[PDB]
Amino acid sequence: SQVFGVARIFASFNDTFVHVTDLSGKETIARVTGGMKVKADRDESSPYAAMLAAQDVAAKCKEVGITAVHIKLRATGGTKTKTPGPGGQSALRALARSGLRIGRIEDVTPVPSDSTRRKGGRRGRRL
RNA sequence: AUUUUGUUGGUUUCUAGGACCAUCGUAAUGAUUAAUAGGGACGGUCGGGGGUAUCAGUAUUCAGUUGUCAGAGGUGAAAUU
Ligand SMILES: [Mg+2]
Ligand SMILES: [Mg+2]
Ligand SMILES: [Mg+2]
Ligand SMILES: [Mg+2]
Repeated sequence: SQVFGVARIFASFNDTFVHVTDLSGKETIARVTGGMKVKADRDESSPYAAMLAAQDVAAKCKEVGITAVHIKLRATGGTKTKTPGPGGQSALRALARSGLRIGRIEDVTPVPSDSTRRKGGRRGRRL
């Protein structure tokens, strides 16, 4: 039917990555971050910047031949937060409303089997 | 060693007295409970109890291959980077 890439979306709390590869992931087709759409550091991870990022990502994809994508959402993971950033849901919604068709959706947040020590110290970050 | 042989050492037997040893006979012959104390044995277990090895798991960081291209990071907001 359609020709699938894989939209590997990394939505942290400081930025939002929209990166579409082939199925293998060794070939990158389009990579637009929320920081290429705004000039303020404070909203690099905003839903607005992620939606704009997906439209440019979506815009670049049609001219290469990608008509549909699979979604691999991840949060920062590791020792840091496992919840996705605010930009991951809007960039995903933008892709569906941009004419790209969506296949499988998966969370690929890296999750440790206990892991190494987390930054911040014993008492946490005191504010 | 108490006696008394007129005496004093006598003298060693005698006589008596403990103290043991054997035989025999008497006897209902002789060992308190097993603590809702404890200790110990034993039987199926049960535990993230301990020690020594051994095998996972993803993650983190660093590096090699790739791939694209302008930002990335981080914060309440930034800057150092
Ligand atoms: Mg406080
Ligand atoms: Mg008893
Ligand atoms: Mg049983
Ligand atoms: Mg050992």
